[PDB]
Amino acid sequence: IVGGYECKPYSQPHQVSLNSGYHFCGGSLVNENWVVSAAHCYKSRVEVRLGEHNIKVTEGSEQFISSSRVIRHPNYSSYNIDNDIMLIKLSKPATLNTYVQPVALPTSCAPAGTMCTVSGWGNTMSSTADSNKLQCLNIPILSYSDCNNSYPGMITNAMFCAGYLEGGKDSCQGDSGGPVVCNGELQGVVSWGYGCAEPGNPGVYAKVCIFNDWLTSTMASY
Ligand SMILES: NCc1ccccc1
Ligand SMILES: [Ca+2]
Repeated sequence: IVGGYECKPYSQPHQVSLNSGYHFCGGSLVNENWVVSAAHCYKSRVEVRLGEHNIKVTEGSEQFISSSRVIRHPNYSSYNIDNDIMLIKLSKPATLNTYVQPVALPTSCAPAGTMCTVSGWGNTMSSTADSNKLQCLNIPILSYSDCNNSYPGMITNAMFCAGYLEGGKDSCQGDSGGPVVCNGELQGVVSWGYGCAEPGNPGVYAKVCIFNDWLTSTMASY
């Protein structure tokens, strides 16, 4: 996260760290057995770390659970990063408590201008911001028009832009797969962009609201 502030500890209880030796992507707990992340973060097996604030220090609130199934959206495309969403089933249910709580799936698509929170342990591009501690940032959803203007012909129905066209505040590598929460619901998954915090290049997020049927279906047949 670039240009944000350190999240208050456990203020984003749905935030998870996907670990394969080291943290490599974020994700969001949607229920006791399932985590939503970005399909480009795919690995056949991953360790989900919940209840984290500082990923390099034991705080006593962590729950480390290995995955049972990792399911990329059937139409994920590595050529253009389209339908960049994936589900991870936990091998054991997570224990919900003060440090671990799921985030609600969207009841509808958030309109342009809606203020959201994005968080993660990714590149901060700053000497003061310690990326080991969960970072937070408030970003507004941009209109499709603004999004297409920034990335002509690269925005599909499964993507939306959020952030500031003026730059300075944005998600970045390592935040990938993480949550974008607006009005208490998961509206986006950190997906891609050109650089981080560069003017004219806002972040691009997977549009969760159009995947509700795939998500709910998948979270019952598996
Ligand atoms: N600045 C958006 C972004 C997110 C994840 C990875 C690269 C870029
Ligand atoms: Ca920790």
